[PDB]
Amino acid sequence: AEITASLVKELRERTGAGMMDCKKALTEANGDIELAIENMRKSGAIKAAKKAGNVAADGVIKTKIDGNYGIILEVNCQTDFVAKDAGFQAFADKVLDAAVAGKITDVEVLKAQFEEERVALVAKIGENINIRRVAALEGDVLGSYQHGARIGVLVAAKGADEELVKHIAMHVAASKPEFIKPEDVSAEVVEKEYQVQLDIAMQSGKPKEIAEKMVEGRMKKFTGEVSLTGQPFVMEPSKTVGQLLKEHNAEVTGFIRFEVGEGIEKVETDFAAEVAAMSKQSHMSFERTKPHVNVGTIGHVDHGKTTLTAAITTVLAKTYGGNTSHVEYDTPTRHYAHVDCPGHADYVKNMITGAAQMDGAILVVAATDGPMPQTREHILLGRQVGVPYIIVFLNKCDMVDDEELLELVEMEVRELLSQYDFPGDDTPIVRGSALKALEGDAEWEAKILELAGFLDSYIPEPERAIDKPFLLPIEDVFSISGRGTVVTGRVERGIIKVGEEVEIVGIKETQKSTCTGVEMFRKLLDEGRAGENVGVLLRGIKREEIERGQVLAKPGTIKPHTKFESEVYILSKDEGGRHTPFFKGYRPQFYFRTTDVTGTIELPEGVEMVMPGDNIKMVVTLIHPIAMDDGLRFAIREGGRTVGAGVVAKVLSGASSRNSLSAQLRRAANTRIEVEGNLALSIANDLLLAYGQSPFNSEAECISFSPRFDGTPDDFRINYLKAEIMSKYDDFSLGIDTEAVAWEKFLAAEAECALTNARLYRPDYSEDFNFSLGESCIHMARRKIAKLIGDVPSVEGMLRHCRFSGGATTTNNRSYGHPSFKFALPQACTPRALKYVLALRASTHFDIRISDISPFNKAVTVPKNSKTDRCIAIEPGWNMFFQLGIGGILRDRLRCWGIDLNDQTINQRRAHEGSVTNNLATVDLSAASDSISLALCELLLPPGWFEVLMDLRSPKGRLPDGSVVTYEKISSMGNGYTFELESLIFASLARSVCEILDLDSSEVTVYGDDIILPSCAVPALREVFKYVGFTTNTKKTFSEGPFRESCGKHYYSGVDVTPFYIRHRIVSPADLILVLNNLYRWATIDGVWDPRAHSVYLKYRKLLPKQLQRNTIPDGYGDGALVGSVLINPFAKNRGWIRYVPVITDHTRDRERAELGSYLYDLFSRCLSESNAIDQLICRSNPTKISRSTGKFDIQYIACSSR
RNA sequence: GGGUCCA
RNA sequence: GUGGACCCA
Ligand SMILES: [Ca+2]
Ligand SMILES: [Ca+2]
Repeated sequence: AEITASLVKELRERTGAGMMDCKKALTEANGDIELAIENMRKSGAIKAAKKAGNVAADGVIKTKIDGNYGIILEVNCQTDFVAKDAGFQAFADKVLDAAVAGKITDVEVLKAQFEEERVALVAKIGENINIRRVAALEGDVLGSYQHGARIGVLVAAKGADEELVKHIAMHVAASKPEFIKPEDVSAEVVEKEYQVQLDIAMQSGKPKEIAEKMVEGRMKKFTGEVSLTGQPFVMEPSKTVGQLLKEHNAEVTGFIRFEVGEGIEKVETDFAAEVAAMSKQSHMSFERTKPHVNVGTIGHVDHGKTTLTAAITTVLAKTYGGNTSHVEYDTPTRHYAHVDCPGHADYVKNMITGAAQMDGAILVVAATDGPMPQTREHILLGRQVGVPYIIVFLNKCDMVDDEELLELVEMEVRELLSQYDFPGDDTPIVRGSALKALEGDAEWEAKILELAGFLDSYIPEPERAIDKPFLLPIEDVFSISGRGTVVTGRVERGIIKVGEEVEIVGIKETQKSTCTGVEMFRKLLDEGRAGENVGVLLRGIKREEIERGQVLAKPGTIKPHTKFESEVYILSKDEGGRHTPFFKGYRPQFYFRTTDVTGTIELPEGVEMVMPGDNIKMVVTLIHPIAMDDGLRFAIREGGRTVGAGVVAKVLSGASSRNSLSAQLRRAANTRIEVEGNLALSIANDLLLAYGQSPFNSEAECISFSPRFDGTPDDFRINYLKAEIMSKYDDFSLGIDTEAVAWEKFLAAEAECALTNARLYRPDYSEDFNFSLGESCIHMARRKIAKLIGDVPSVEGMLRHCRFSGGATTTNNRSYGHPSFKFALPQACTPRALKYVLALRASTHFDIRISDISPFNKAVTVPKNSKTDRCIAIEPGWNMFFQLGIGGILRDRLRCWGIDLNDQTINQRRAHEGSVTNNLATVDLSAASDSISLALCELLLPPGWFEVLMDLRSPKGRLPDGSVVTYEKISSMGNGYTFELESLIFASLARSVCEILDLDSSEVTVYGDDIILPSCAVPALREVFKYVGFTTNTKKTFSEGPFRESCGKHYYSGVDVTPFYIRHRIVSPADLILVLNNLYRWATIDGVWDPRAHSVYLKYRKLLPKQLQRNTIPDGYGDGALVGSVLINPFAKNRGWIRYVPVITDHTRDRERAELGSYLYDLFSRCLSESNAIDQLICRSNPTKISRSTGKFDIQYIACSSR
């Protein structure tokens, strides 16, 4: 100690200056009050001056209204908590009134008039707070809306009332328009932007006034959008602001909007990789049951809470044991996850979103400065969110030469807490240092441990899920013949023993029952423990008195509620939520555990618009009861999509349309478009004409046209469309053609596998002279395969990958194709495969019944081209259960050769690269699946594998033609693994071609028989393929064009030239709407038409029912409606702030489901899943329902979004 | 149930 | 109307 401390808190409470910054300045005035302060005044600017080194990208915005002179101010700081402070408001409420009266529209004027208080402030706070900008709006009737404090707008109108300026101020806050009229545009900005585009599209070789009308149309919609005028009114997006305005009378001279910290770089901040770099700079010189406790550090930005967080880890490592960005560490007794609370809003989001709640906070203030004036906003954050327990660490105590002075800081931080109803008298407060503790100084290393001591004692052990009252969200209800009623779900809390009493509460009059049983797919047990996906048996309750969403809990544990208060976070745009604010009416659906449910909300006191990105307390009244108590998380669901998330805060008490319009559309949908002859052919031909190309003159050409592989990308795109568009059309009369050609083709693939099964058995040329590229490739192939695949199929994979999913089996048919029909009806099963079925049966109590026991499968003919059908095979369904088994273990393995079979997307970018680069080729094989002979599979696969594969295979075929085949091919499509098997066989083969050439095997990528690989291999690969069976289609394999195709995408020199197809005769408005959308998609570039096609589109649009010509949807919403603008759509019944648009569905009649098969299918899936801002967790998978498709259409209303 | 998609 | 992807109702 040096100077008396008692009258230092006097020197301080008069300023707000830091303790030690206030004591060492009283140690140079001899104990002089009014002098010690003056040393500080003229020294506090040496502080605020070394503040330019702190980015100030947070802050607030303000607006004042003097009859009709208005001013908008944006002074920013660098933290959430400061901008919502007591004193920071005071400075900007002040500096906003120096703008009103003394009308200032220069920024430098007040940035100096105040330049004192600004520095006398930061000394008080400690964050770089500069006034950032100001400007005023000169106009007649002007209004100003402010959205919280984050954003403020300024509107100067003319002829509009008290509402009309608020409202168009509210749109401005939402839609941030750069200009006011579609004409307020730098002739240059739109002169460069027209000349930048007028080449772009001329590049592809579009003709002048085509690229021109196209360019122009774009920079029409461009300026339309950025300009207030041509922006859909946000409170009625049917009409623009242009129309909103004029329609009334008025006109706005102009507007202003600032948003806090706009265009402020703000270099990013991590945490884990942040601490690890404070740790490492000094980090050099069984019992899994332990509870998991989340904590968060929350203090002043530079009271070094990043330093205290490091020590907690280097010193808890140096002692005891060993979502995104969150350091964790261990105690002998507990396991801790440590978050940082660097923003108030930001944290609240992560509390609601669920992506990091808190079991105890820890407040980090430095004794050098004591509590910061904004420290109340920290304790406040905790109070609001309700972090139950707050511990305090006093940092940098070494740097204090009087202990009496610490007793004085504690006193402060101890009272501040209790002002916010935190136990501030009995609240643990440690004195220590973080820097020192890193330096290896145990005198201070102890205080870190001490802190850890308090996490282990003060913060209470969070009640293990297992220990709370029983509760299982009902997912689906079955009526099982002689097992009564049964529900399936994941028991979320507690435990249920057989025999116990349960309530089924939720949507109707909370009912009760008693538990008859508990069972999984394998084990049937007598208790369901938390976290387990089970099925619960009930008695004395028909399965029609239970719905999904309902729960099932220990009686009185939980109760059905309708009205509650909450806090929700609304998903921003860039997180795929709304992109349009809502207001008073909002009427979304609330997803609870397992089902949506509708409700109205009521914004709190004084809000009236909400945007994507805002947290918000709101009050929610549901359509009907859900079982709920405080803490229950529920997502906000806007027909299909999640737009918001939110948690129940307090459970309160308990308090458009068009039928003969859907009727009109329904009637039309079911109408039948009708014309003379080949409507499809006609569209194709008029299209060719509209692009300047000789139309087809006979149906014979449509499927016999050869494209030219040169020409600008535009002379080609059409040529290619011309060649491919009609190719797949099943309706061509002109053909001596049949599906007998499909069989003949089938019969050849066999003659093929014949030769190659013999060829591949006889590698004894004569002597040892000559060597075959073929022979060696299968030799290299073999080894790669075996090192990748393994000895033989694990069971770990085998069982976790076997499933039913599909359609027709040998004993089921398309109608009974759904997996639950494979569980209900006994399934055939080849002899060789019987053991696996038994093995399955041997590991489950449920009857696994095998019907027939034959080696036979059914070959059939699905329509395809108009020149050939497709041959397929329907496998014995118990075979197919396991074929999908291994097919999925293969798919999974195949990912280490970087082949990823659920993403033809990677196989189609390389499609496109190879098309500019000309180094990758794309290969096409003809009948692939039909050519993979047994000989080949054996030679390449482990014998281990080649057996399971032999087992699971169907070996003989039975045809429609009554007869029989013994398969030469190891397998054909239809089989549950034939597709990965080709992938594997093909990839391996190709990589071995690569290795033989010093080529990089990384360059082989494969999907089915869509092979991509370095262009120089192709001739080797070709020669290999010829040898081992496969027959390579030169016409469609491209190792040198400007053109490559792969996985449905086609490219010419980087330009997308993928066409569209008219497969069937066009006859429904449904059918035609389709073609018109494929035409639309193929000739639009961001809603802007190529003139030449827009013509042919427009023409044919007229063939549809009037109502249906104007009923339009956005893209990515299917083909139940013409894609166009959904704001022009006159049927777009907006309803509760969310646009519902009607679309044509395929009308279906509901059908009886197989309760047991549906129920096994249910349990077998929960099994399957166990042995194998992001918040989708709150969204399960659907109850099995069945429906026969009828030939009629229906109209379904669905939810859409403006863009 | 719908559409692309490799067979 | 088998088998796979993927967006969609
Ligand atoms: Ca092919
Ligand atoms: Ca291909």
